[PDB]
Amino acid sequence: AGQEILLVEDNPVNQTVIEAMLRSLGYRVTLVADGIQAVRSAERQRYDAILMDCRLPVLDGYSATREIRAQENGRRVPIIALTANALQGDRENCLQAGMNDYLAKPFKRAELQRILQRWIGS
Ligand SMILES: [Mg+2]
Repeated sequence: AGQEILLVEDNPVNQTVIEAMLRSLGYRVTLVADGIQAVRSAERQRYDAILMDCRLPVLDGYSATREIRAQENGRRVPIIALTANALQGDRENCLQAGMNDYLAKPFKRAELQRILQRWIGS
């Protein structure tokens, strides 16, 4: 039916907007809203890619990404950070966690399309 994307996003409107962009591109989307849920979803299913928002409740993007990279198949899954502060706080935290790439919010549907193809076809 389509490639499987884990979208890790805590903000309700970004959840709506980014899930809609992904479903418009033909992806199957699993949405989770915090780092704890990201680590469990990744432990239990192979995803084609994970979109990891940097700032999350419970467990942040840095910690979730570290924990996924320590799992047997999270070791290799493409993880693309979503950053709204690619300019300071996130460069000095989330973006050092083991990301393949990052999107800067606010981003375009075409940018999302471009970055997923880059990694799912890498
Ligand atoms: Mg956030």
